[PDB]
Amino acid sequence: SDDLSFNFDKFVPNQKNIIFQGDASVSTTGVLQVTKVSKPTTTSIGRALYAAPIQIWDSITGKVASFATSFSFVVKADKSDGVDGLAFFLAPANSQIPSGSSAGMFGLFSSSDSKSSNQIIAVEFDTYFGKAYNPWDPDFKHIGIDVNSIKSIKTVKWDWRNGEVADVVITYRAPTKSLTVCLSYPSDGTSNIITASVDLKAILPEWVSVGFSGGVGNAAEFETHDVLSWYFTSNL
Amino acid sequence: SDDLSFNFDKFVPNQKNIIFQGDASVSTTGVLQVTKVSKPTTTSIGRALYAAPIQIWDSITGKVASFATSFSFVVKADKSDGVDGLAFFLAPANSQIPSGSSAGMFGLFSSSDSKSSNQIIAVEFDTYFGKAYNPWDPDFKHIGIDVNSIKSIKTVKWDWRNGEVADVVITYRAPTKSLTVCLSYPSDGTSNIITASVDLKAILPEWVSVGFSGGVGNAAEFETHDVLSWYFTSNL
Amino acid sequence: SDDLSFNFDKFVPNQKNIIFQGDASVSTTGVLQVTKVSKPTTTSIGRALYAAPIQIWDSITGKVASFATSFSFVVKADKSDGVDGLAFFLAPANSQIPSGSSAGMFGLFSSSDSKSSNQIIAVEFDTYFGKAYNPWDPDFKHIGIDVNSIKSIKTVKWDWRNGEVADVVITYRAPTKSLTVCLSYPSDGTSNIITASVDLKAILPEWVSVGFSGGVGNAAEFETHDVLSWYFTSNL
Amino acid sequence: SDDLSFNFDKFVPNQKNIIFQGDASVSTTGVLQVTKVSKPTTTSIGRALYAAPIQIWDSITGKVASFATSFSFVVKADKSDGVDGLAFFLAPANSQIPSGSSAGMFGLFSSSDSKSSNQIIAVEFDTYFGKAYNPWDPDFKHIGIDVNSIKSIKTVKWDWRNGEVADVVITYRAPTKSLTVCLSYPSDGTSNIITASVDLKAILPEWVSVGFSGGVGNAAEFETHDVLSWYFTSNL
Ligand SMILES: CC(=O)N[C@@H]1[C@@H](O)[C@H](O[C@@H]2O[C@H](CO)[C@@H](O)[C@H](O)[C@H]2NC(C)=O)[C@@H](CO)O[C@H]1O
Ligand SMILES: CC(=O)N[C@@H]1[C@@H](O)[C@H](O[C@@H]2O[C@H](CO)[C@@H](O)[C@H](O)[C@H]2NC(C)=O)[C@@H](CO)O[C@H]1O
Ligand SMILES: CC(=O)N[C@@H]1[C@@H](O)[C@H](O[C@H]2O[C@H](CO)[C@@H](O)[C@H](O)[C@H]2NC(C)=O)[C@@H](CO)O[C@H]1O
Ligand SMILES: CC(=O)N[C@@H]1[C@@H](O)[C@H](O[C@H]2O[C@H](CO)[C@@H](O)[C@H](O)[C@H]2NC(C)=O)[C@@H](CO)O[C@H]1O
Ligand SMILES: *[C@@H]1O[C@H](CO)[C@@H](O)[C@H](O)[C@H]1NC(C)=O
Ligand SMILES: *[C@@H]1O[C@H](CO)[C@@H](O)[C@H](O)[C@H]1NC(C)=O
Ligand SMILES: [Ca+2]
Ligand SMILES: [Ca+2]
Ligand SMILES: [Ca+2]
Ligand SMILES: [Ca+2]
Ligand SMILES: [Mn+2]
Ligand SMILES: [Mn+2]
Ligand SMILES: [Mn+2]
Ligand SMILES: [Mn+2]
Repeated sequence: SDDLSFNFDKFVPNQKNIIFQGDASVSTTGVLQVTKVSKPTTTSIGRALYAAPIQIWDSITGKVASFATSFSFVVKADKSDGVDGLAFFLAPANSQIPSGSSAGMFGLFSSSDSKSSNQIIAVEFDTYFGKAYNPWDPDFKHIGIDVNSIKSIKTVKWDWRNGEVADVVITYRAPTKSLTVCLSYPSDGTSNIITASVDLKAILPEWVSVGFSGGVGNAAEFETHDVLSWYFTSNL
Repeated sequence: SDDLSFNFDKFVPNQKNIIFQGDASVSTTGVLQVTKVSKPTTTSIGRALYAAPIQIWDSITGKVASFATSFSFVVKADKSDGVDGLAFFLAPANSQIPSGSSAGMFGLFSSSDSKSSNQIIAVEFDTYFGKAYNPWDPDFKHIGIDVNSIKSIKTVKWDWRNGEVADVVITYRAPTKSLTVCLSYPSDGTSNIITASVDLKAILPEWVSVGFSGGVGNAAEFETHDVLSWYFTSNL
Repeated sequence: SDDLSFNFDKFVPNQKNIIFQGDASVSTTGVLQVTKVSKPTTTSIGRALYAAPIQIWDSITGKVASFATSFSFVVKADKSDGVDGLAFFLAPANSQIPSGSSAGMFGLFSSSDSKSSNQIIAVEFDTYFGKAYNPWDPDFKHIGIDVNSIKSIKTVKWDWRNGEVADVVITYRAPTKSLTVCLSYPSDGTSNIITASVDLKAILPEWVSVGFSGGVGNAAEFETHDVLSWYFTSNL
Repeated sequence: SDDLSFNFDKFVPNQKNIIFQGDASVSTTGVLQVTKVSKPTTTSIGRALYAAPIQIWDSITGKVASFATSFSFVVKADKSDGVDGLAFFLAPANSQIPSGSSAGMFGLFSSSDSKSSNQIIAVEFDTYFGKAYNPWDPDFKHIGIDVNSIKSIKTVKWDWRNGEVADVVITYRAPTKSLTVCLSYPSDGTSNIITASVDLKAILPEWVSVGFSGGVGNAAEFETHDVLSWYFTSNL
């Protein structure tokens, strides 16, 4: 079998194999709310990571791991629009929420620069793209591949369906250094896709930590960032 | 673990766990050529299926299986255009090539009707769409979900890259009856996607056979239909 | 993931991915009776194999596969003693029941010789050891590793529990060429174990077929040979 | 797939997904030495656990997980005899080495009582059985199932082979509450086995931590406690 493999059909409150950072928590209905869901609605940032670090590449052998993750999430806005987005990410083992972060940086970045020191690769599901506060984002809700910077290296228009459940399948094929995000809404057949080339060895350290993150930088334009299920498998 | 799961990193000549029908064969370089690759180029039809049938649904319990398959293929044309296409499919256990078939029907259909008797669900990678011989096809190279008929129930434009390797990931989520085709070319980031609702129970019998098929209805506009690797997992 | 992997929690009547030979069949309660269970009791021989052949070793690369199988069975005798036994085995792809076989040879051997041509490796659960008809067997009910001959190369006393369910775990570690049979009765903690060195490459052809077999050479001393569940995984 | 599954073909020095307690460490040759290997030989105690906790049972649903673990170890003594032993165990999530422990208690127990508070289930590979310091142990080197107490609830004679590699397969079948230890030495076919009934729900809390432990209570009778590989899979 492969190096690592784990499935979560549902989450349980205060799960021991998940590290909660920020407002991230799991409701009694079994859903992981990376973003605080409360009345009244409050400004929030949260991240949830699998407790054990993953060896993503080996310095001794030069081998890079190929992984695949599948998960289902929901983003429900009270209004027609919402903020700020959700993100699946790989960061250095036991990464802490960068000091002075913000909802628009999904708790992954301290600023809008492209510093190789960040050592972060993430797939963002950006719901907010306004240029007043997010000048880097394009003119629409998007799915983006982020490498060491919140300014995605490649994006694609996200046909977001308010309150609808999305099935995401992300694959990473080490041999060809390609990353493929595969999103689809089973309710109405709406689906989006994006692929990009990335060399993990050249960006992340050997041992990383995987998980999700998100934010809400304005309680006025509230929306949830609930992940329902999560499958992950990696292999060197 | 799941009911069934098999991986083929490469194929071997005259593989014992694969049923070859038509011109389907595997070259000494380890690639499954569902379509005959010869000099001079000849009209051809072929299908390759995994030897053991799969229980796709249970009449006793009403449960429907959820499956996922991943594979990589190449379609190389001598000219700029080619024929006829490739297809991944589920057919009744040990299905034979329908009598009087043709390249445009990928060896899966006897005619252009929508007969529930065909009991075939397939994902086509149609390279030929000319209305003179394929009146059902749209005005472009496409990826299509076929249900009991060669006239796809839903299609999407296929941004085919001649000679380039494509990575396909198809998923079937029984609970939501949705099928998602996820194609991408690692070489240039080009990717396509399609989702559709289908109830396997309502179309195929309990025991099916899975595999690939394709054809070339005109030696003049030759192209290969080579599948390089195949991963398959099913579960009730 | 690995080359092959399949799980059967229960069997269904006339399962399509299992090849039935002899009196082998599956009752409506979901159990695979390799031996005929009828009133009145009749002399019988049966074998059940997984439909697809398995590549156990590669001539091109010299690599040998490591496999592991787990299953649960029951052997119920009307009297205190019973015949003839059960066997898990690896034989050439799509092997037929040897002409002129007998219950004591579990439908795997034509005679009592050690012919390398048999190309059979099997784990027997011998219930009958009488020297009048089975001169090769030791003085007790045994578990035996059979290589090209019904005269086991190594045996161990089997503490058979009439009607009780046995959990067997067999492992094959290619690197060290060792085979380990691990049997245990959850009801009363009774357990037996045996290990032996065997080189698959030196005995079986590249493509084999796996399954079970058994017999009853005397309806007077009847017993069942029912296998309840089966897990199998192989990898090159 | 199952809830959790991880394979370690070899260990790397200062592995990030393993928690080292005591003298436990991993040499540059890639082997996990739970016991300190130094010149001169020194008194030692160590434990290594997988970083993420495992949900072994669910209070919400009453379901108990079934697990299986496979590993290979070596115990090499300079003399003909050695101390003290090795142990595979399940303890409360992130358990610390009990205060005032000793080599004979493999770093799992504070005393020789049977306190349900210990919440520990372990499989011991006891090399030392002298009654002067280990009055609970039987008159031979043994494999034992320990439940909340170092006084095994069931043991079996261990035919230890000095310096030889042992392949262990432990299985836990929740439905029948049975635990089966399956040990074998591929070098000379020597093998041992033990089964016992245990209800995890009645002993451990929902979230446990798994790993190995061992000790050496006398530098004079030194031996290694090296684990070479580890496979683990659990499922609710
Ligand atoms: C050069 C030429 O015009 N060749 C003709 C073929 O195109 C034509 O057959 C059809 O080829 C199509 C494209 O490959 C297929 O979609 C179609 O299935 C196939 N038709 C059949 C019956 O095989 C044939 C037949 O009219 O004539 C050739 O001359
Ligand atoms: C050579 C000698 O007699 N050394 C003594 C130790 O044997 C003895 O300690 C005990 O060693 C046993 C065997 O390794 C262990 O089972 C036992 O746990 C351990 N006892 C403790 C408290 O560590 C020690 C202690 O009496 O004295 C040494 O002199
Ligand atoms: C109603 C309103 O204008 N609220 C302001 C809020 O938008 C604004 O900034 C934040 O909100 C956007 C969208 O959610 C995020 O992309 C930004 O990250 C976030 N900025 C920061 C620093 O959190 C704040 C701050 O200017 O002011 C609110 O009044
Ligand atoms: C009651 C009795 O003596 N029946 C005889 C039967 O035992 C005997 O042989 C067979 O039975 C043994 C035990 O089941 C098997 O191990 C042998 O394989 C099997 N022999 C053959 C050729 O099937 C038969 C044949 O001598 O005679 C019965 O009368
Ligand atoms: C179409 O295929 C089916 C199955 O082989 C066959 O019964 C039918 O007659 C075929 N049509 C023609 C025209 O042969
Ligand atoms: C035994 O271990 C427990 C847990 O560390 C501790 O509370 C207890 O006091 C220990 N016994 C002694 C004598 O220290
Ligand atoms: Ca944004
Ligand atoms: Ca066409
Ligand atoms: Ca016999
Ligand atoms: Ca001891
Ligand atoms: Mn963005
Ligand atoms: Mn078409
Ligand atoms: Mn025998
Ligand atoms: Mn002991």
